[PDB]
Amino acid sequence: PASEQETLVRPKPLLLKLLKSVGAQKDTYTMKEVLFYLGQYIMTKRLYDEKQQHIVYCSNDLLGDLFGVPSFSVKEHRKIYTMIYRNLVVVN
Ligand SMILES: COc1ccc(C2=N[C@@H](c3ccc(Cl)cc3)[C@@H](c3ccc(Cl)cc3)N2C(=O)N2CCNC(=O)C2)c(OC(C)C)c1
Ligand SMILES: [Cl-]
Repeated sequence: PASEQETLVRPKPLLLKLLKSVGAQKDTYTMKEVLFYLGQYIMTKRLYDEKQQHIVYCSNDLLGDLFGVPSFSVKEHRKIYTMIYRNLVVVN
């Protein structure tokens, strides 16, 4: 592959369940794809605050079970990446 910065990942089963609900089923995804799909899952389910759309409340949604937090701001990039990595493996 041309892009040295790309990340290929294999989601854990429950992350795969989430991704399949919003997107295509694949063996391997890229990290940028996973980020995009997670955001669109949030949009599709309206997990954000309508009057503060950069805040997400996900407790007891599948997303909250995966991330292990009840809520987060989309500005919290370290948190979002680290939680995502806790839900997949990077491909060798
Ligand atoms: C002012 O309101 C905003 C501002 C930015 C984001 C956002 N920001 C993008 C983003 C966030 C964090 C990282 Cl680490 C990377 C990208 C991306 C995203 C990706 C993954 C997750 Cl878990 C959540 C959001 N993401 C989005 O998914 N957005 C923005 C672009 N188009 C959309 O339809 C939704 C946003 O997300 C909602 C889904 C809550 C809302
Ligand atoms: Cl994105």
